[PDB]
Amino acid sequence: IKTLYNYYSEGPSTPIMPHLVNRLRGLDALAKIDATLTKVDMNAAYIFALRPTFPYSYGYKQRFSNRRLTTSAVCYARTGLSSFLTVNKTYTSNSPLKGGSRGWPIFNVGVSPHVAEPHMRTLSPIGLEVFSQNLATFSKTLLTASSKVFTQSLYTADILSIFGEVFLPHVMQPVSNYTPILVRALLALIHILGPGSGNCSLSSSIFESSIPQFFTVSHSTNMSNRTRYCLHTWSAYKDMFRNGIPPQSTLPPTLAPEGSSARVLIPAALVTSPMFPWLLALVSSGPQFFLYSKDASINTVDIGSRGRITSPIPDVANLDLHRLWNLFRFDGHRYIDVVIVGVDRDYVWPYQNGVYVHGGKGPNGTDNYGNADVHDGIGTIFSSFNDNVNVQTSDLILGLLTLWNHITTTYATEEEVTMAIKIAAAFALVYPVQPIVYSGCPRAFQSHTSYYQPSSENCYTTDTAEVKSTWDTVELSVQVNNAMVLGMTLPFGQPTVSSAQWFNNIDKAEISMFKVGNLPLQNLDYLSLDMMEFYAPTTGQLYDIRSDNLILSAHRTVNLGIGYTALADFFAYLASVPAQSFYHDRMVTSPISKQTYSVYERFIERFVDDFVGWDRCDLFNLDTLLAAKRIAGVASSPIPWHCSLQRCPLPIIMHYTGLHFGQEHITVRDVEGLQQIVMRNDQGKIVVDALGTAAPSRLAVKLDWSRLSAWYSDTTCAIPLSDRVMEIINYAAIWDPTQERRATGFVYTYFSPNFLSSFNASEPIFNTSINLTPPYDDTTVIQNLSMPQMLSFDPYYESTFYVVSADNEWIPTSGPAWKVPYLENVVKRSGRRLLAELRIASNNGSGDRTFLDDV
Amino acid sequence: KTLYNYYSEGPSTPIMPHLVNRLRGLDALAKIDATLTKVDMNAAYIFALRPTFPYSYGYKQRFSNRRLTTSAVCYARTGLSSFLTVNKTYTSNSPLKGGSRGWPIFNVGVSPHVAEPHMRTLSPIGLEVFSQNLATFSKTLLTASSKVFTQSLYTADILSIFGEVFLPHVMQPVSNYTPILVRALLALIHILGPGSGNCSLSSSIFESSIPQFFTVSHSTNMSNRTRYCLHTWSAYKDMFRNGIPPQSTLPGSSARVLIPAALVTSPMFPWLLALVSSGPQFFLYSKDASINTVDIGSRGRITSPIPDVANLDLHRLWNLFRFDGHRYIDVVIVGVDRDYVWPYQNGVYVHGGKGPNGTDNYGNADVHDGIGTIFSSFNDNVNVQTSDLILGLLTLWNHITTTYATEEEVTMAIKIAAAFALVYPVQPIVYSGCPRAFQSHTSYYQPSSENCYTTDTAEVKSTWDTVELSVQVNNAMVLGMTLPFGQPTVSSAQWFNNIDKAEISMFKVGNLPLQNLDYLSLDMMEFYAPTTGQLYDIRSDNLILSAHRTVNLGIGYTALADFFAYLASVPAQSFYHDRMVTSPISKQTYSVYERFIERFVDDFVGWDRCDLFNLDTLLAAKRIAGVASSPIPWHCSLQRCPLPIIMHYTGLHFGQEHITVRDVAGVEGLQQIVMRNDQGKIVVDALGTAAPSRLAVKLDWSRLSAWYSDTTCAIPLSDRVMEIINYAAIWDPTQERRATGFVYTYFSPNFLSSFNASEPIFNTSINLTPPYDDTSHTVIQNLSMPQMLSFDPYYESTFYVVSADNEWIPTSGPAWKVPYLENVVKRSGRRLLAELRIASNNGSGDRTFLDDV
Repeated sequence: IKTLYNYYSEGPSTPIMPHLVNRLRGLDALAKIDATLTKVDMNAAYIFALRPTFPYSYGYKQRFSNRRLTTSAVCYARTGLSSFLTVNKTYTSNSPLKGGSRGWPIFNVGVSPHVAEPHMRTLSPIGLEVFSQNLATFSKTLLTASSKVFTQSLYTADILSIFGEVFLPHVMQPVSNYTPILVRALLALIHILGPGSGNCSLSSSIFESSIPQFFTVSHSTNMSNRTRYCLHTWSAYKDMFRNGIPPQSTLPPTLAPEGSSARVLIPAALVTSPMFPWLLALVSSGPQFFLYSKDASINTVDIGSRGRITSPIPDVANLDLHRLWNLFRFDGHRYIDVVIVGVDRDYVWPYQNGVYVHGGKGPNGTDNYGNADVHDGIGTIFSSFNDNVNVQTSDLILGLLTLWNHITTTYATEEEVTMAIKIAAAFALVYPVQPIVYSGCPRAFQSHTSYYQPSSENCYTTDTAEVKSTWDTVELSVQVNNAMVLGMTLPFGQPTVSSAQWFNNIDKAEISMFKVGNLPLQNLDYLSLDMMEFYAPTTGQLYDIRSDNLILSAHRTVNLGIGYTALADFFAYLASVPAQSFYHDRMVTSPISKQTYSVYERFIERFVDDFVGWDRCDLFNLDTLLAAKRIAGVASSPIPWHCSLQRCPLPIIMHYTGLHFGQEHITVRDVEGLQQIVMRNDQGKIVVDALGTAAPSRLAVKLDWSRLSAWYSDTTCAIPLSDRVMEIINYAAIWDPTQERRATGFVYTYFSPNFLSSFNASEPIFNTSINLTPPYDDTTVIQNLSMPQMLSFDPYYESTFYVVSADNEWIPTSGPAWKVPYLENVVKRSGRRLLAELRIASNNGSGDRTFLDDV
Repeated sequence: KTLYNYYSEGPSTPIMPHLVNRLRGLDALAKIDATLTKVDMNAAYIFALRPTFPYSYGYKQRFSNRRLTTSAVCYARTGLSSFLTVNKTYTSNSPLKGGSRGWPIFNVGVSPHVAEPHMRTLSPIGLEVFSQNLATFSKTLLTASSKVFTQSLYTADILSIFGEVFLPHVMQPVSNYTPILVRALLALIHILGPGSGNCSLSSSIFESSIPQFFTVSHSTNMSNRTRYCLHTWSAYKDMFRNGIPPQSTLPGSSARVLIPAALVTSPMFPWLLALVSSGPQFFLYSKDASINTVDIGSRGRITSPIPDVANLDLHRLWNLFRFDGHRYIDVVIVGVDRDYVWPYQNGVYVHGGKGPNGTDNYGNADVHDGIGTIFSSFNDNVNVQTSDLILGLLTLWNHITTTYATEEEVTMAIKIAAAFALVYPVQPIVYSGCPRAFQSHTSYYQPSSENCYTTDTAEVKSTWDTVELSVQVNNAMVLGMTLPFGQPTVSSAQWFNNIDKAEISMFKVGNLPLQNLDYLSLDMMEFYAPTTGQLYDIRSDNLILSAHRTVNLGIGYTALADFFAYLASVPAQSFYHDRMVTSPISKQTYSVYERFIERFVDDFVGWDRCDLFNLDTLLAAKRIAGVASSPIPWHCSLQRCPLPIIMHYTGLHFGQEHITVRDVAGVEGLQQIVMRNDQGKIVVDALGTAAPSRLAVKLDWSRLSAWYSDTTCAIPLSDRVMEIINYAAIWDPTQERRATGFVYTYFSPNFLSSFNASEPIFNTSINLTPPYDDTSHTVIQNLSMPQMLSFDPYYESTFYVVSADNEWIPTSGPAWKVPYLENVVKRSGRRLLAELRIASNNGSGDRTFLDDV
């Protein structure tokens, strides 16, 4: 019903969570009906689904402008790493590379103790007859559905015996649930293709030109979450349970799934389906193999601060492009008995040569193989997943596209798909460490500060064609590499303490006992029973084109993940959670990190229960936050803790929350909100004597959300590019009476000039011909999308600080006297407009203002 | 309404709605009687692409017994019909008379906006597939419904192969065809050439008529070619697993078109591969420029072919544009055998068709670079008659409009194509200088001229034409050419000394939406029901009538753009080569010109403004190296169409009723202008009148007309002294030296001699010299817009029209030759002849007997 115009028109209400949850629900409903996913080209629908763009119009104002020509244009934010660039496995030489990490994080996911609640189902005509067999004394009239017309089918009497023997609970209580496998499918697709903005390294300059078309499969025993597979025919599998119960028996049915010792019944006609290898995955533990880009030279690109696109990044030779598939670890079933039904004693395993099914064809012409060999990993079978296998993107996703097409149409309901989308949105994206730039303090307060010099943190760029921003002063050493590797976050802000490292000729992984989350297991009994047509199908359709296709679903989960990130950033600027509380040294710099985590988890736990509907501890935990280690020789930058956990720019946060930061909140004219701040020294001489305005309290913002809009554009200044001196320092400072040295500056989480140059294109494609130059460029500002300073510098203590004038001739209530940014969301992507800001002199005569004043 | 109603009404205070409604009404009056296209192709071309705009003019003086012109009739035309350059084999470095050393390339990119597709109804096969995939099945491995599970979901065992391929479009039947109609209109207009017949930088070279023979040419460096891959349906199916993907892959294969074998042999097919590709894959020239080019003298003498025409090439406007379309196209051809022979080029083998040496089932899918490799009608050196090169375009337009398209798409295509329809040269401007009495109060004292270039030597050249076409001057004049909305170019091409080179910049002049070939394949494979009967406009199914509509719309666009530039006070020097180096005021004027254009485009065209007009090419000027700007004040507005066309499209009135006689008795309406020196001595103390402000013109539109009567003088031909300078000057308080003269835009005596013909045909027998009048032999004409009412785009100040010696009182009215104009309704003789042939004496038989419908 509602549209983007209605959402952009309205702002926050005093109950935020009842407002934010409803807004996110409406945004998801809008994401459902958006087209542009079926008729469009293949690698344009994929790029629109997985790399959504958020339009916005920037602009800044000045005090005394005389014929100032500005450009009103539209940019497109986008955030999230689409892949990860590391050094290749055969580098050696122990030398830094321009954008090549020595290792990558591993967001390991455990097994949930909670079980997804199954919903009712109805039996097939054959299933109802099994129910009659189990419910009544035997009679020949009970056998009503079985037949022998079709040979070796799912409708004879031996299938009836199977159903009555190993699936009695499901005959008595027909029930199923499919959200775990759907979650794993969504995560697999998203991680293989890569969501986000196209940035594919720890440096904000290297991007990914487009979605890759060719992958390579790599095997690594040391750092693979592999699971064991056994292959049997139904006859041999049943025969192995005759002379007692062997150890690790999968014979008894399962109602609450347990990690190890699972089994699945696979009909012979469905083994050959391309969906079978992906169905054995998405329920097993992963990743059993690593997926790389075939070529990192024709896919990775470099973006300059001014918008110059250089295709071959300096060190293409010694770099690998890991997909997000390799940055995630999932725990599923560790041992699976694949039992094939409707198969004689010469089956022959179709996929991998040298693999023999127990009870099938033997090695050399023999029949009824008598060995139940256990295969470690899904790569030992399913020849498509062997080592060094080059696959096209269509020949790898197709089976997935098949699997999702069947379950969502024949096996699962819409509620399961919605729950799967909501759960998978929690692990959808990976964000790099948050960079910040402290502006310093005015020279007037040089003697009243502990943080005088400007500084920067986590500001890393690798482009060398254009001018490098002075804020970016990060050199990729081993210690800095590890410190930033321990700094990536998930949509809810959870870090990871598990890492991997593959170089020289050695692969080594450190997986901690603490996990970033947990996922439910898929009950393989439901899968097996559905796959033998024991349950009645939910729908008679054949295609999911008109209802919840894989690409639209994945687009929905990516949208929900970006919404989770934006709302988490908003909650960070609701509980006064500093950015530095999520760095590598978060556990030793200050003991207030736990206090901040308390309020942050209070916000998150209320959001998850009100919107997601799943157990909160499975999606967010403090286990990885509290298990920080700190590298060693990495020192914290001298920056006060005054900025929140901003991971996505301000326009995305305003889109997902309704925050308004237009030019109506910038004061130009003027009754007494001012206060004179007086300070004397030991000689009794006044040394400050400056006007100031009190920063608003969170209660005041709660009762009036325009106070937060006015707080922005009062402490916000455009970030300079060539010099480390801001135009806000010359006029204003932060005065905190409770501090020993009461003056400070502004922290301003800072993305990049290259990153924002990547925002110019409406679609995340950058090869050579895309024009990333700023619109109507004339002449040194890096754009401010940073969220205002926190209204409180303590998670629990409420105290009032001030914005204090620094020169003499600036009155803080007369409006800011620098380059003051303003933002808008904008639905319709318009073109560049050359506007002029002038003085009003009562003789202002322009043709447009004279003749185009009708409307 | 008629032209008599529009010529009797003027502009109103709400001026954008007035102008837009007037333009819509004038569009409603563009009828060329399509029956004519079946009897007189050449007359239809002339009437469609070269509108006439008849007008009446006269001069009026006050105290002379001399008899001057009073009610003469002329016919005003705008635009370049073709371009004249040096030939590819020209080796020498000496300049040639009228031959440029390179032409601009108005490069157009791909619009990010996609034209919105409207609903379509499925054909019985499409409806079968739709009701098929919508049916409820029960999977079960016994039957084939289970094949979507046991086999990939892109299976063709439940649907057909075509149903599987077109499943997404069967689920959502939509289509849109304006991207191809825009290119068809542009192709026709650029091949034939619209406008006045002027075909060079010089205003004396003209095209004799619309050309009848073209020559193709190939250039590896300059052509914007695309790659084609030809297959058969059976061979195209076997490339993939067993069926072809619903969405085409990345690598050519960027686009795919399905053509039944019965439609390949149609003449529309080569023009269908074009108009969706990127162009121009080949260049078009006039066959022999020695017979289609004439030189027009000052008095009207049409001479022998161009003095150095043996070293010149007559480029068509086709060569002056660059479009970005699909770069890779798969031509599939469905319903053909394994012995299929490509019927358009020898040596071209279709994949799965006939092989090289009489073989069958050709196994290679060869990639052909450029539409010139296939379609031997577009080969390197091919002489093509006009009719058989335009027949394919006509058939394509008729078929698409009457089968696949709707009226809204055709109208949108016309309006979009009108923006790229015409090419204009640099604006020439004169400067009268200043009266001698103000010699010590001026910075621009000497009279001068800019971009005034003529090459005829048969008659006497006007004193205002002083341009010597050197290399730097050639480059500066080339970089001043503009589109109807005023967009110049920074790209160029040069084919000299057998060396061809194109400089294409990243800043385009505009964008056009891409054409979705999936809709094309669906319509041509009869999966959509044809849209027959959804064309309520009788001119939308021809092409020539449609092209006439877009040509008229483009002339209206440029007239309204000039009028907006006057309204927004945009100097004519903001569109030269040195627009960015001279003074930042150019961008300040752009900041209002953009608002005017954006309002007009958002109120009339309905398309995105950024596709039709940006400031990108304006803001990327190069200024050349050694061309110095003439000492002329920036008092002349941007103008490319003469005054009569401007007042035709806008409704302005400039008759003789606005000239005052007024024996002066009192002091009403006069001001005293004083300049005192350091010691307090008065040095000027002159009489003056206050120039009207734009606010007063908004509340009273007649004030502008009287303004035109107060500052306009007829331009002399053989002397650089304008009689207005003998009586009056401009006093600008915001100038350091406040005294200044008058500028005006000056076209040429030859360009106005070309206006003496009712139709743009000049070979030898046309008499362009006006007999019994002889006034034009000394005074040329003044077809310029009046002086700009403001010399500052942002702040309004009052300047004055001041007297030179106080003998002449400004209130008493002008003492010089005052021109007056009027729009007249006057059809041409050939137009009336065609009307008689197609309406009065039309027998036919399909209208006498097939009239019951």
